[PDB]
Amino acid sequence: TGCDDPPRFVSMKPQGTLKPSYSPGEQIVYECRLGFQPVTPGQVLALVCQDNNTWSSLQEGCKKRRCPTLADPTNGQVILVNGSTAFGSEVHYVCNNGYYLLGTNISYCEVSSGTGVNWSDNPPTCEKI
Amino acid sequence: TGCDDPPRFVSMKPQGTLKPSYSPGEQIVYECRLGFQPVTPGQVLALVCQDNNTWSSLQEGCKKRRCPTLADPTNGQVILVNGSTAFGSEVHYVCNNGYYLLGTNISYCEVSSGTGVNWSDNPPTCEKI
Ligand SMILES: *[C@@H]1O[C@H](CO)[C@@H](O[C@@H]2O[C@H](CO)[C@@H](O[C@@H]3O[C@H](CO)[C@@H](O)[C@H](O)[C@@H]3O)[C@H](O)[C@H]2NC(C)=O)[C@H](O)[C@H]1NC(C)=O
Ligand SMILES: *[C@@H]1O[C@H](CO)[C@@H](O[C@@H]2O[C@H](CO)[C@@H](O)[C@H](O)[C@H]2NC(C)=O)[C@H](O)[C@H]1NC(C)=O
Ligand SMILES: *[C@@H]1O[C@H](CO)[C@@H](O[C@@H]2O[C@H](CO)[C@@H](O)[C@H](O)[C@H]2NC(C)=O)[C@H](O)[C@H]1NC(C)=O
Ligand SMILES: *[C@@H]1O[C@H](CO)[C@@H](O)[C@H](O)[C@H]1NC(C)=O
Ligand SMILES: [Cl-]
Ligand SMILES: [Cl-]
Repeated sequence: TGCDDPPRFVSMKPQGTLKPSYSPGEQIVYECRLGFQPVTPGQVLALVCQDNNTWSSLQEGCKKRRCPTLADPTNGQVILVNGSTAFGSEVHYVCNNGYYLLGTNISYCEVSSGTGVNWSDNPPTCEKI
Repeated sequence: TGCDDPPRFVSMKPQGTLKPSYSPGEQIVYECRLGFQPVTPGQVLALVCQDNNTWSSLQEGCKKRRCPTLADPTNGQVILVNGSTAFGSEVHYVCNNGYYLLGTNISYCEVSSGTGVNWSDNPPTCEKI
């Protein structure tokens, strides 16, 4: 009879398109989601439909990427409102009294190319008034 | 003779309605599309039919707005399937085993007001079974 629905993972997704049923011996190859990277590069991540008609056990193979850390602009400050620079986080820029924020005040950690995250915007500056 | 077809832009559209033909000296003012915002606010964006009957050079002036970042619901997870919270992306909500999803499982980053994007739905929760 075989294996039906593959489990959903935190950090991975099926590499290709899933079919309705799987028979013993067939495998689904997984790959990191957007914004995640391999825990151990080169490691092949796969589920196998087994003879006892179960899905085999697959350890989570990927981890959330991080954007580069960010310095305070001169005469102002960057706030890691989400507690980190992990993918899917944002940062808030503010300026000190007497200064005016020139540029973007919120920046987002996003996928830049297939491999890599980056901040959506450059840092602003704090200009004197 | 004059200038005929103004180029269509990635991030901008003409502010008003276009006429069949333009003469040298006339200008078409551009504005951000729905779901975009100025790259450098204040900067006036316009094409001008020049005297050499060409359209002037206009850099792309706007950039895709972003929706606010999203936290994983307790006992579950939000998946930025498109790699960002940019206008016109979606996120998927999933719950851990033992938990069911109470609410909407897909949220879309949409235009909310003239200036503004927001998610189409509030986050669901994950409740025990
Ligand atoms: C954001 O990511 C979502 C999820 O991956 C994208 O939507 C998905 O788009 C794929 C195509 O890339 C759709 O696949 C299609 O499946 C149908 C049958 O399901 C098939 O007839 C087609 O030939 C095609 O293979 C998929 O259904 C769709 N999934 C969902 C949940 O909407 C979306 O395109 C991405 N958005 C942006 C802005 O990049
Ligand atoms: C289905 O068969 C597989 C064997 O291919 C079982 O996996 C093994 O299970 C034992 C006991 O749980 C472990 O000590 C081994 O390390 C497992 N091997 C592998 C490769 O995973 C699996 O438990 C079986 N499942 C059911 C429901 O019968
Ligand atoms: C990162 O932190 C921001 C700021 O606290 C979170 O965005 C706020 O979320 C609250 C609800 O928790 C909303 O009421 C606000 O509208 C959001 N603020 C802004 C400026 O949009 C965001 O959810 C957090 N992101 C992650 C990934 O945890
Ligand atoms: C047209 O004239 C402008 C100067 O107003 C010049 O910058 C542009 O390169 C010219 N282009 C052509 C095709 O003649
Ligand atoms: Cl810091
Ligand atoms: Cl996240």
